[PDB]
Amino acid sequence: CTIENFKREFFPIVYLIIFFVGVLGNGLSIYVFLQPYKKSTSVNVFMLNLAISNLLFISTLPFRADYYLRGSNWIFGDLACRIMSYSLYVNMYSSIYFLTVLSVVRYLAMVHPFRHVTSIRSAWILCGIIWILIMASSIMLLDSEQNGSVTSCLELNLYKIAKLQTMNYIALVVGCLLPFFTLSICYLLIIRVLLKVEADLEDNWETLNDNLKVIEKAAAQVKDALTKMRAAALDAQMKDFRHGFDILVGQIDDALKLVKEAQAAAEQLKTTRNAYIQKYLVSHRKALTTIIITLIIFFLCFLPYHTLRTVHLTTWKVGLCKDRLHKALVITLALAAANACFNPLLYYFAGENFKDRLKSALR
Ligand SMILES: Cc1ccc(F)cc1CCCCOc1ccc(C(=O)Nc2cccc3c2O[C@H](C(=O)O)CN3CCCC(=O)O)cc1
Ligand SMILES: CC(C)CCC[C@@H](C)[C@H]1CC[C@H]2[C@@H]3CC=C4C[C@@H](O)CC[C@]4(C)[C@H]3CC[C@]12C
Ligand SMILES: CCCCCCCC/C=C\CCCCCCCC(=O)O
Ligand SMILES: CCCCCCCC/C=C\CCCCCCCC(=O)O
Repeated sequence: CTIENFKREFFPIVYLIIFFVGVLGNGLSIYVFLQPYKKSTSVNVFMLNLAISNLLFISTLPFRADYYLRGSNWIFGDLACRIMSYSLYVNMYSSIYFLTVLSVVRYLAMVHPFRHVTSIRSAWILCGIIWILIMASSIMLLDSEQNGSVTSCLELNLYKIAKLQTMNYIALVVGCLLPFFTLSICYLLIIRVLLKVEADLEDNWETLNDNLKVIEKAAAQVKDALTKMRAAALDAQMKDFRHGFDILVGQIDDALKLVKEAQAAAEQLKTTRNAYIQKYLVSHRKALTTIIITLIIFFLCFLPYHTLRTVHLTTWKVGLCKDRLHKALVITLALAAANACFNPLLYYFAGENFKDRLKSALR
C-alpha cells in the first residue's frame, strides 16, 4: 500500500518537530513550576503532573522516528515496542483527564474567590488516583517486533485487530466522549456564572458612584446619605471586608457630624471597591481562558483522531489498503501527539503565579 511510503516520510518530520518544541516548552515549564514562591495552589499540582506526563511521552518520539527512517524496521527490542504503545496511550488519556480536572477546578474556584492546607494534598491524591486508574487500564499493551524478515512495531495487524476493536469501545466512551461532555457542561456553567456576577458587580459600582456624586455635590444631607449607605451595608451582611467598609462609612460619618475631611474620606471607598471587583474579574478571566483553550485542544487533537480511529477499526479488512481514510487517520494521530507540545500555552496564559515564578527566575 502507498500509505507506507507516505508514513515513512510524514512521521519522522512531525515526531521530531514535536520532540524539539516539546522539550523546550515542557523543560522550561517544569523549571518554572519548581521555583519557590510565597503561595502555591492545587492547579500548579495538576499542571505539573500534565507537563511531566507530556515530557515522558516526548522522550519516546526519536525512537518512533528511527523506526520509520529505517523503512519500518524496529531494532530496539520487544520490550521497547511494548513501551512505545503503553507510553502513547497512558500519556493521551492522563492528559485528557488532567485537562478536564483543571477546568472543573477553575469553575469551582471562580464560584468562591475569597474562601486550604488540605487542597494541596488533595490535588496530589487525585492525581495519583488518575495515574493508577489509567496505568492499570492500559497494562494490556504491556502484555502484547512481531513481523518476520523485518521487525515491525507500531503497526495495526490481524493479531490485535479484534482486541483493539473492543478496547477502542471503552476508551472512546470513557476516555474521550465523557470528558468532552464534562467540559461542555463546564463551559455552560462558566458563561452563566460570569455573566450574572459581572452584571451584579456593575450594579454595585454604579450605585456607589451615584452616592459619591451626591456627596460630592451636596453637611445636613451628607449625614443622611452616609446613614442610608450604612444601613444598606448592614443589610448586605467576608465579615472583615464588610467591617472595613462599614468602618470607612463610620469614619466619614464622624468627620461629617463633627465638610472637607468627610468628602475627602468618601473617596477611599472607591479604591477598596475597585479591588473587590478586580478579584472576581481575575477569577473569571482565568476560568474562561482555561475552558476556551481546552475546548480548542479537544477539537483539534482528540475528537478527529478518535472518530477516524473508530471508523478505521470498524471497516478494516486484511487485503485492502483504504489509503485515503488511513492517511486521514495518520494525520489526526499526528495532531493527537502534538498536544504534548501544545499544552504549555495553557501554563502561560492561564497559569497560577506562573509569570510570577518566571520573573523570579529571571531575577
Ligand atoms: C480502556 C480505557 C478507558 C478509559 C481510559 F481513560 C483509558 C483506557 C485505557 C486505554 C488503553 C489503550 O486503549 C486503546 C488503545 C488503542 C486503541 C486503538 O484503536 N488503536 C489503533 C487503532 C487504529 C490504528 C492503530 C491503533 O493502534 C495501533 C498500535 O498502537 O499499535 C497502531 N494503529 C495504526 C495507526 C496508523 C499507522 O501507523 O499505520 C484503542 C484503545
Ligand atoms: C461545547 C459547545 C458545543 C458548547 C455550545 C453549547 C451552547 C448551546 C451553550 C453555550 C453557552 C450556553 C448558554 C450560556 C448561558 C445561558 C444563560 C442561561 O440563563 C440560559 C442558558 C444559556 C443561554 C446557555 C444556553 C446554551 C449555550 C448557548
Ligand atoms: C506519560 C508517559 C508514560 C508514563 C507512564 C507512567 C509514568 C508515571 C510518571 C509520573 C507520575 C508521578 C506520580 C505522582 C503522583 C502520586 C502522588 C501521590 O501519590 O500522592
Ligand atoms: C467553544 C466555544 C463555543 C462557542 C459558544 C458560543 C456562545 C457564546 C455566548 C456567550 C459568550 C459571552 C462572552 C463573555 C462576554 C462578557 C461581556 C460582559 O460580561 O460584560
